[PDB]
Amino acid sequence: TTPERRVKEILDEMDIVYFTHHVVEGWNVAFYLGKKLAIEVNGVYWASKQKNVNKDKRKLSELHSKGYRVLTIEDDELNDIDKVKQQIQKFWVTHIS
Amino acid sequence: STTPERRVKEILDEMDIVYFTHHVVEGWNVAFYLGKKLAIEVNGVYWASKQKNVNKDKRKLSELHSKGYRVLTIEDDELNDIDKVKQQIQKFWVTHIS
Repeated sequence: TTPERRVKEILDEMDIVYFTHHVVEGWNVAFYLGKKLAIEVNGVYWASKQKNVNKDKRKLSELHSKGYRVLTIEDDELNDIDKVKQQIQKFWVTHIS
Repeated sequence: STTPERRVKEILDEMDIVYFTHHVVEGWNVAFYLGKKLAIEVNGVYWASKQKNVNKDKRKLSELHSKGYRVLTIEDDELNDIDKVKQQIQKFWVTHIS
């Protein structure tokens, strides 16, 4: 139904464990996979989305500066799950291994 | 800047309400399960990845109800007026949990 729900289902299929809506360095991420690996879900727009480019930008720069690798999945990309699974795959394999 | 589910979570945290996230009750997946057969769902008119299938929503609610479950559905757009969603959740909680 929701982007997060869809990402969760992919993670379960790949048998990947995670903390949901987990706080890291004062920031919120959709899924935390450990070893400073996080997945975020975003999109150009949704009804209750309050735009803030500077905040979103700062968030990534701080996390990255602290050793975090963040994979941001766009809600549109979900209509092509085969590509999303690929992004999650590469992300997990190249960073956890 | 935050997903609808994230925004609902923050509300629950503020009200000091505990939950299972993306929980499955009677074969149906809910965004937040609060126990005592209480759940909160997050939906909306339509978004980027949403596939319209009301025949699964009309079924979900009707079946859960007969099993004793009570589901509060929050539309993504409702979050723009956060106070309205807080009072819904507050009343929902007090109603079935008193």
